[PDB]
Amino acid sequence: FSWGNYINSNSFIAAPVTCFKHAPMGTCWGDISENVRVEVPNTDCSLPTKVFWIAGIVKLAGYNALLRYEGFENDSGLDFWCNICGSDIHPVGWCAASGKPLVPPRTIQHKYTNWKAFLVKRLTGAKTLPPDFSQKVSESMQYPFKPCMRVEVVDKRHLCRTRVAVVESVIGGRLRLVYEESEDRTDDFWCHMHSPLIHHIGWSRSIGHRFKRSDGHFDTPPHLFAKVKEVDQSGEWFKEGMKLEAIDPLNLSTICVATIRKVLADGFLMIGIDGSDGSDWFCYHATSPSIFPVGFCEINMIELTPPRGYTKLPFKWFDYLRETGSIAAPVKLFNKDVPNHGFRVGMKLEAVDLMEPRLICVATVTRIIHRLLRIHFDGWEEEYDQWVDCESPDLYPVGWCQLTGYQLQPPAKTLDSASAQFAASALVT
Ligand code: NA
Repeated sequence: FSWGNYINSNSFIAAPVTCFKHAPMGTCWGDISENVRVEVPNTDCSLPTKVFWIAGIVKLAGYNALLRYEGFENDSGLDFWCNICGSDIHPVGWCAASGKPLVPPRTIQHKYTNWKAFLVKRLTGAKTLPPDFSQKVSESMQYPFKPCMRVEVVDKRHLCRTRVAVVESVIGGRLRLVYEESEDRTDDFWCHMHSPLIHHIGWSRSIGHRFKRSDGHFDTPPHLFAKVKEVDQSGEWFKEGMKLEAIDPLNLSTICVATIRKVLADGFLMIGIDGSDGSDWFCYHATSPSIFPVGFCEINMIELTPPRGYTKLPFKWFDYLRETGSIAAPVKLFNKDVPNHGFRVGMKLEAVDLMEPRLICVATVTRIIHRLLRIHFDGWEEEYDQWVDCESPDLYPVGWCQLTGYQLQPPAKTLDSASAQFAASALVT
């Protein structure tokens, strides 16, 4: 499987890197656009040694760039895909700086006679990578989470409690965790290091969350954990028994009828899916975009999943509130920003399968409802589509798996004339 070929064959569009709050280089992507010029190996050569040429970005698909050698003009016949963050991608001037040769592609070697004048007139006023781009890329893939670090995380077999887990490995900022005293040896849980699921040692005791009573393993420094958003300070709050709609943490395809079962400290809530010990309950922060007011699904034309075993169907909230003698959580408690992240229906990305989070897959955004993206797994049925927040750390740009070395599941300031002249000095015909 090749993202470039899939995108070129189908005329697909990819979500830009800047759409992704948590993506490597998200906040250094201003320099990257169509017509940026780079120095890259010239594969259109039969020379003993590796040589380079200039190429321009024809198309960007996340981290992946479709490049055209300079001097091909409109001739797309040798257009090639690369990861723009790859180590063979250099700013213009890198050859002259490094004593490497710029050699015309063989295909166009007689198309121009004065190669130095050609390069000067093409490179003068061009956009290239910043000189530290390479270093920003290397820094974007140093993660402060390390093997042997301990965290608190939900027990996937008993959502109502946490237990301690250890980092086994870190790939692209994703943690492979094993539970301490696990039922098996290894590989129990995958999440992003900025997942809201993981907490400092002491978190559960501190907020009132149930926990399983408890090499070289050490407590993750508390400062490494994602900040929790502050709640509305008015003095009106969630109460036990209030009704709402929530994403089922065991079925990310469904939004369900739900109940506030316990108010914890620091804005955390134990929530139950109605009709399904207290063993079932799962913790959402009050600022979670995975919870919604009564009537959210109906107003936004989303299927609501009714309580397991409830027989007055199709489900009507007015009747269920009266039958159960309960009230809706006030709509004001769920007000939040909808960032302008620039996702559009049809855009391609790499998505975590949240029902099997080890898998990162070829995926499409197929619906947008404020913050909420409907994520489709290309080649699978729509029934397996998942509800995912637009700022989720489980969504990646096209090319993220290639950048970080994670396995991808396939579908089922311009240069001045002195800079141009400097760059062109590396020319060997
Ligand atoms: Na395992």
